[PDB]
Amino acid sequence: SELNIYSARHYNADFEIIKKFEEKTGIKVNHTQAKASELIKRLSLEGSNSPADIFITADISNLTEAKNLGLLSPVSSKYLEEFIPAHLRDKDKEWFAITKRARIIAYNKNTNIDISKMKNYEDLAKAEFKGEIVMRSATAPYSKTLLASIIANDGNKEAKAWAKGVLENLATNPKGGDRDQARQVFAGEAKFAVMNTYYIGLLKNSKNPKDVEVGNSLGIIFPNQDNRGTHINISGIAMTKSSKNQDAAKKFMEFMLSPEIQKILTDSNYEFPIRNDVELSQTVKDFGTFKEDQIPVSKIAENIKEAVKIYDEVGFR
Ligand SMILES: [Fe+3]
Repeated sequence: SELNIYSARHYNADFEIIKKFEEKTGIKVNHTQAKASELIKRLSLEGSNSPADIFITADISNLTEAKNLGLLSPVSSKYLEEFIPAHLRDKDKEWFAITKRARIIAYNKNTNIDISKMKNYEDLAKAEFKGEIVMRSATAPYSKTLLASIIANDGNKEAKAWAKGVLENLATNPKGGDRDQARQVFAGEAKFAVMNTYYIGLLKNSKNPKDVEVGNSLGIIFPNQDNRGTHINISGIAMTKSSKNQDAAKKFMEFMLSPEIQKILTDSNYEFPIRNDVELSQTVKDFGTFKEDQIPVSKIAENIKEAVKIYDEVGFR
């Protein structure tokens, strides 16, 4: 009858998906969108009394934070286990990926720009790029999880040095999110933006012609192709321990991995599907092929607390 979703996703495509669920099942969805940090705090304070049934994020670490705050409940679904690879879901069955996305370095391909020395995440922190980089706030999930991945791969001293150098190199204080950083590259205010791949698709296919202009100017560097490969993060989903509509919650989680919905996620939101039998949308194919970091996303997320402290220490936020 009702299903209460707390979502840190921030996409128009989700509205269509939810309508399709309502149409299919007759269940009314109450959709609450806010920042992940706000939702996790809210879930903690509301506790067992929360009306929430579902927590959706655009980030692995937010799911693990929620798990480790005792806020989620395990789901044993043959459907989810068949179609989500084990490396993309919790061993303890409390969180499950619905998409993949890659955090890349974007440049203005309508300029002559030498990208030969901007090859790895490490390079963003190099003195030669002072004043040439833009990135959103350190408090953003994408930023926290990227730094956590650097800790996991290269250690906490490289992480701190990276964070410090990135801060020093920013063309501007962080101003809005990925699409705003992309506009700064379009406008020539910075040479390189740290951003997720799907935003390039959203922009290029936008019904707002100004978004199309921005998206059309972007080239992609997939970082670290000569070594470990590019940072992958997930959007994902969990049932809350507070859930009183558990059947609906499980139905919704399975619906997010259904063929039609995985196709919408790539066709309409330009993300990578989790299912291995869903063709990429043509825009996403145009991003190109690339090497992905093989690290389990769960292992990245083990470093989230320290990532927060490092960004705080070097002077973000
Ligand atoms: Fe996003």
